[PDB]
Amino acid sequence: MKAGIDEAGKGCVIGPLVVAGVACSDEDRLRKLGVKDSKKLSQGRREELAEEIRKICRTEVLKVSPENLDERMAAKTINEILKECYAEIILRLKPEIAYVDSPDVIPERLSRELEEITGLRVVAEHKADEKYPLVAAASIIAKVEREREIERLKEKFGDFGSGYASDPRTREVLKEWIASGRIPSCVRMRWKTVSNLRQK
Repeated sequence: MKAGIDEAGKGCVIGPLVVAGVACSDEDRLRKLGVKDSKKLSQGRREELAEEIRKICRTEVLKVSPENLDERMAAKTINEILKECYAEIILRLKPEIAYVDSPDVIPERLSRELEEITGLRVVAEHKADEKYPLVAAASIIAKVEREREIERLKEKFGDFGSGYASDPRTREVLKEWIASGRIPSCVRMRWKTVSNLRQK
């Protein structure tokens, strides 16, 4: 079959990196679920859509915790760590051709390095979920998995916002946490935002 791979949370300061792959025997059946315009859906509707996808397609999810992200980022960039996860998922699914989202606008390099690593056919593109149903589906699975984790974390540490440096709420909560000198484990320490916040 063919497969789509994508991720959720690459740019967050809080929470895990989630990478998912989706492989379907009936791509038309996948399209009927409306994966193409899944972006307008709510967290609840998207979660239901994720379940429908798992019912008709093989799915593989990989999660990297903040702790592990911090460990690996000493020797690698986040994008390379992503490529690592991508190849792992592609190797689980062993598809005929794998379509993957490219962090960089220019995809050629990632495609090469991935084909080199996997020894499989790989087509990468920036914002691939907006061009390939399989990728749109993989994107949905990753987001839902990420959100489930985020919600789990909020029950424990309170509402820290979305987890991205954008959210005013996230930055505010992030500042007090650092100030207290007792930062929750879900915060990515090797993240620029955090570094800068601590430096001052």
